[PDB]
Amino acid sequence: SWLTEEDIRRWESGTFYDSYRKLGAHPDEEGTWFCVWAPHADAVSVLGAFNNWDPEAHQLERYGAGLWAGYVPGALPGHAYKYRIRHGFYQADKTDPYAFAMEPPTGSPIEGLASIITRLDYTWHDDAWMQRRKGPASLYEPVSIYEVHLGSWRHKQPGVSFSYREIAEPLADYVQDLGFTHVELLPIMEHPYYGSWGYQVVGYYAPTFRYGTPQDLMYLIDYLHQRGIGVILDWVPSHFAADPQGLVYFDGTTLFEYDDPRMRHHPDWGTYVFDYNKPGVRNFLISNALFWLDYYHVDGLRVDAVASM
Amino acid sequence: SWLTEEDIRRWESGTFYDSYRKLGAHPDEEGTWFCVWAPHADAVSVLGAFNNWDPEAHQLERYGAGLWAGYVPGALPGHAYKYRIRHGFYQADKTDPYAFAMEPPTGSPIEGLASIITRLDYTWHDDAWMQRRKGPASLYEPVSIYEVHLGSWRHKQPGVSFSYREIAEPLADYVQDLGFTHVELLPIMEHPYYGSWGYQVVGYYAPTFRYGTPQDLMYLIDYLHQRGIGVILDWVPSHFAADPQGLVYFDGTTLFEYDHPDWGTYVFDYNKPGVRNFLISNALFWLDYYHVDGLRVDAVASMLYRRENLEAIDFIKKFNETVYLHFPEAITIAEESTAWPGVSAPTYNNGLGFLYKWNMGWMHDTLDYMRRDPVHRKYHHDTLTFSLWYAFSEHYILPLSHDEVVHGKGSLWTKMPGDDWQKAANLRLLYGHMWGHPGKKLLFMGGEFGQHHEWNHDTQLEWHLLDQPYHRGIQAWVRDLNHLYRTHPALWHDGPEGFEWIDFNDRDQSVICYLRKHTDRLLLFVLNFTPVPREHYRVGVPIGGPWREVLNSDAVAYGGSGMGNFGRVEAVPESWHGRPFHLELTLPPLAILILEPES
Amino acid sequence: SWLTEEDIRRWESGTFYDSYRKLGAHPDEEGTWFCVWAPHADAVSVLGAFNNWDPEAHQLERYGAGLWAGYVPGALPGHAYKYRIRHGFYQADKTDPYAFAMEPPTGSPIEGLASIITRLDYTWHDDAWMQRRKGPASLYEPVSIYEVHLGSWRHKQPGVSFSYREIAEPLADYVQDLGFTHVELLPIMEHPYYGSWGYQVVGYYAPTFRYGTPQDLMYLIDYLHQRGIGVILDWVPSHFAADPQGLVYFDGTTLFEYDDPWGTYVFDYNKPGVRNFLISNALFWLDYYHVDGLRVDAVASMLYRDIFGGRENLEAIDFIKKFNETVYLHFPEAITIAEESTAWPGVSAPTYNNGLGFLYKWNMGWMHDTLDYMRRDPVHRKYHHDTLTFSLWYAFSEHYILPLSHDEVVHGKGSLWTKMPGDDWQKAANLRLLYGHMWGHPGKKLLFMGGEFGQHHEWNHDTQLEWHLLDQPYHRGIQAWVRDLNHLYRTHPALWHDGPEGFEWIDFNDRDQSVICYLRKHTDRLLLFVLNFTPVPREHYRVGVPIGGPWREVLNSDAVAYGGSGMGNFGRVEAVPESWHGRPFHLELTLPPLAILILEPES
Repeated sequence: SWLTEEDIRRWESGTFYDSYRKLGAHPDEEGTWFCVWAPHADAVSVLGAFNNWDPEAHQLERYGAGLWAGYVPGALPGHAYKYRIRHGFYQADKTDPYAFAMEPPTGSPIEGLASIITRLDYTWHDDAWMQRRKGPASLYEPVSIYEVHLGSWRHKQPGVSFSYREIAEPLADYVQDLGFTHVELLPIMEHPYYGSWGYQVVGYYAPTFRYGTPQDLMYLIDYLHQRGIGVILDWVPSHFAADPQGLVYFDGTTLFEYDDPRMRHHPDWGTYVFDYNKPGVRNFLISNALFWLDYYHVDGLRVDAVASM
Repeated sequence: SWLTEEDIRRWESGTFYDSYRKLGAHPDEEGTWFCVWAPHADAVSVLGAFNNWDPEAHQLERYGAGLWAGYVPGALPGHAYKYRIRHGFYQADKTDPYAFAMEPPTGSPIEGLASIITRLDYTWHDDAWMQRRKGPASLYEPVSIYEVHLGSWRHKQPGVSFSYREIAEPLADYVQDLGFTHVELLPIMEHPYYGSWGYQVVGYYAPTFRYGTPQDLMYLIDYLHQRGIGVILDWVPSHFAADPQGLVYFDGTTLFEYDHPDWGTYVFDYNKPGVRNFLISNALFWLDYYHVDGLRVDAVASMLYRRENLEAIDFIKKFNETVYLHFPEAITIAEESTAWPGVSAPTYNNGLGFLYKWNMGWMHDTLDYMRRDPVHRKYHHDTLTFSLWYAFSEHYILPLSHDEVVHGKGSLWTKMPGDDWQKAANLRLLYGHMWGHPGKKLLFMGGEFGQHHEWNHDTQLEWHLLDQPYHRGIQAWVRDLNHLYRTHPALWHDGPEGFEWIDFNDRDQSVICYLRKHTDRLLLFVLNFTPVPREHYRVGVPIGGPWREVLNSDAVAYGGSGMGNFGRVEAVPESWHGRPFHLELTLPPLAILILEPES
Repeated sequence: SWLTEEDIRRWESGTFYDSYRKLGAHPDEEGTWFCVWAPHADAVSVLGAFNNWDPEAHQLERYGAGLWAGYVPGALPGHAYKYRIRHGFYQADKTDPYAFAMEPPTGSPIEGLASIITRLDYTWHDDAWMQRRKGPASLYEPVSIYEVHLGSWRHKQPGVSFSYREIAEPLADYVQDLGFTHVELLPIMEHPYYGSWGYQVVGYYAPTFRYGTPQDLMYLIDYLHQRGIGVILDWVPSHFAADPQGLVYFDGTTLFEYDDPWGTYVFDYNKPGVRNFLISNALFWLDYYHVDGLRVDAVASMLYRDIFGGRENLEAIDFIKKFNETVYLHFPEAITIAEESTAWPGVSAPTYNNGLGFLYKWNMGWMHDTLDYMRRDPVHRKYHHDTLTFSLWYAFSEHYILPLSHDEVVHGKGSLWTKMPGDDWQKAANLRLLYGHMWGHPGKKLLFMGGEFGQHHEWNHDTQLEWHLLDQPYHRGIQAWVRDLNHLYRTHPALWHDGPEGFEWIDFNDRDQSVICYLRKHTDRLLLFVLNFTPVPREHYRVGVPIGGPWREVLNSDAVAYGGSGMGNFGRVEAVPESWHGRPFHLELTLPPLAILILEPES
């Protein structure tokens, strides 16, 4: 089927560090595969325009390790979707944690972000950079980082930020003029509150809609590499965003958060800390680090508030 | 000699349509000339600071045709002035009917409104727009009117409106992004009671003080023109305000009054040539001194009757005849709530001579149909379909005015049935059908977000709703509809030839399919008036080949479910709806699909 | 039709100032529209790779008076194209006069230049600069212009110029550090001969290929604008290059040339079509390239020609007047500059006062006088004192830009440094003084590349400037002096107003010691200029002043930071309430050798 016996084995182990290969929404020209992890759910279904948002059209099937999978014919890229999970008496609509792009259907400044079927295909031209790129050896090389918030840096018009593409040439030109080696971008992962600056993350696998599509961001990184600039991403494994449809109480129970009531209390965040005991949480988080370095050719990851961890 | 002898001869004729050149107060650097019409006066005097408000200081001299005139040295612009007319035993102070500006001395319009001597000198920069205005030629061009009350539109702070100038850039900014073609302004002529919305008029020749000076208004129109937007002014020749110092009993007797049940004794006596000068000159005054592109006459039926009033009918006919003579590219629009024929027809064919008529019949049928639940719309299908029997009787403008969103009638949003999604869906569907239906488009402010509340003039529109999804989607839908309108000429021709039925007998499923045509171009409109998606719904079409989906109301960008054909629709050569080829489509819930052949 | 009946009506009227919108090659998704002006042509055809160079494949159809128009499917952006015009028995291949980009097929320009189908789409980020630019208001603002030849300025590799893009960041960094307000570019329009410097123009609507694509130049101007620098383009309406291929005898007969018998390369301003193309090109550069200014050279050659017996070419004078009127109507904040070497009155005057309508005129009289004065040796400067003082008499007849340009640093006239007399220290001192008086003298400022460090060598277009000279101290000091001059210029408004208002003489009668004192004043603010034009230091030299009290030394040419002896007045001088030079107070100062002193009352 969608999940091989090796795939369920690694997920139970906590070793599935490429899990995006199978989790989230994976488009096929005829239809899209859906795979979501919700072990304490009695029912899970995919909802979208592709089935008149009817919950009983496509109920994913329970496989092993609490993993759910299902195929939907007619689900196509750019279609919006949502998971409908039933926990006994109660049901709730939830977003995809492995969403590869999220978008407000509304267009509104304050809006729900909806997971959208996405194709991540992109042909890279940053050959020279990655073959000569140096990580740990940079200890003996000059590293000068220009830290950036993409929306705040420059405005194309009052109150309007630059696209991933539109910023590419201006930002690369500016950084070269001042001679910085890398740019550090404040978290670009999808976040509900623009005022959070990205530290409240809902879509860890999805670049934020505000600056464009995924390919726009891949292009931005590609362009910066050809210009000889490195891209360091801010990554937030310490805590996830509090949004009701998000990672909070995913299967109707604690999943990403600590099962224990007491060791949930936390001074920095609380309730919204990742339970690193769980192999599934370890899968989700460690795969995400590799996901960005792989699919987005990122040069570095910077973790904040490690003391909180 | 202040007045030409031709002027007095023209005044007696009722042919003085430039009468504002001589009547009222006209400033000179040394002093102001005063001219007022008061035939049954024994004397008329000007009172002001320039003579300690003394009635014997400056007594005008009576000229021909009850025209009084006099010169006052030291009477200056911005000064308040007043006429004292003596009718035998009694004398009274009156305002200038031809006043070009008024302001409240107390500070409150309801206490005192005072005529102020004004200079109308203004240098225009709207040269380019007026060399290209259309109007009579606009019958075959898109006319999309944004109806506006300036005080109610936007506020700088609670209870404080924008100046004429301050509004210019925001309204011009908003109207352009929307794609609207004109702004129709609820009456700007000076009025005492703000709650009147301006329909009780005291100063026909004066723009209201509330928003600034007269030039401030000319700048606003000048500005909008440069931005390519037209200005329609609501005009009230039917009745004047009941203000004792106003037009009522001006010379001590009936003068502007008849020597209507709606406004008895406030009706203009269209028999008198003096009344006819005052009214028609004022119409031209706005087209001349303020470059206004169009004038809208309300409650025309109140003039036509009392059974028909021929005084008024000849007046309306001469009004329209005069306007197009002096301004060949102006536009006059009429609202007439009876089935009076030939409102939009030329006087030479026994018409009233208007260019446009509000299709109030359509509005009633349309609103009544959509007030109904989709479950029940089955039983009222004819109310929807039959609008097209009466849709070409006149040159019409489809109308959704302020009169429909007041007095407990409910906002357009409030009128639509069901939960919020269906309410938003219904309004997006309603507008789609209105944009497809033959006739120009008029939407009153706030309808573009589908605002919850009835129009409350004492406040500013609920712009905060533009943050929420459902209302922002409707604003996007209206903008996009307006884009389709201007881009495609199939909608420009509201003639019988322009419209062809595709199917009208699906009563059970409450669907309508129709075609809107000009020559090569076709636009196909398919409407699902029930919250049920329809699949394998075939619709006959004239042409075979690839068809595109130009617009879908149910797009998620508008707040829709998102069921769609999304373009790439290929015609199948199987006869449907008595047509050679058919389209097999998905009908979204409470939505409109607009499709054209691919090119 | 490609051409509206209004489009033909305005071309015949000479009112088609948008003609670039319709003439030339205009790309469409499946094909390019072609439009040519050829009134005396019997046939016109478009030839290209898109038709195997077939003359009968796409013959143009006349759409109006002298205009030919036609569409070619399959001609796409980046294709090279050609016009084949038939004059009876003879036909010839021609370039597009309205070509938006040209490229040499041989690889060398001088052997051949060909038209390229081009799309001019560009996304700009200079909105903020656009609203900011003063334009006419600039007369009351500081205008410092750095004159540049893009190919000659810096080379990435020996003999290889910088691209439009490659130059952007170095030039922008360079221009800000020295404080110039605009860059004036020698004609970038496509030209066959590099040695012409661009002044023999074949492609008026095409930026030269030598530095890249059209969008590359658009990027450069955009880049400079974001950095707050304006771009003035050199424009050549006086004459056109001699190319058998381009412009000359377009129809096989005279077209841009005069029908009546740089002679024969002069534009016929009588023809409505000629003014159309010329004034549209002016608007074209301001429209599509956001150019801030246009500078017209050799204006006198236009004004004159050598019953009527009139040397003034009245055609051209109306073209110039209608040129200037049109620019400011469509671009109220543009800047137009003219160099006219005759004493034609009111070059800088508005048309409605019978002026030529330029905003600025080059003060070439000043440049000549000043330079002639400063080549003379200080021993002899006594005897030529009037040449220095007399410049002010004519300093106010026009809104003027003091100008030092390539024209004066070529053809055996010698570098500015080379021009100055004496040994190396004195040469640096003399050049520091020249710039000092030039910035103090009323009028806007223009300086050509290499003058800012005092380059030894004459400007060579085949070479890059001697930037290695920036290692020598005197050259670095001259660059710093100019930097400091522009900073004072930008900050002290007493220098912004070049009218008779802003200038007052303090003393002009010291002929033996060759010293001049003058004042620059806007409203309350005043700046004092004392100039020692002799290498002999002056001690206890008194200079009358209007205000008493402490006076500050704002700039000293002789400061060591500039490479000078370091003689000076140590910051504060106290004014003595004793009369001098008809003034209530006076400052008793020390005048350093060959140095300019700028002094301010203390605030």
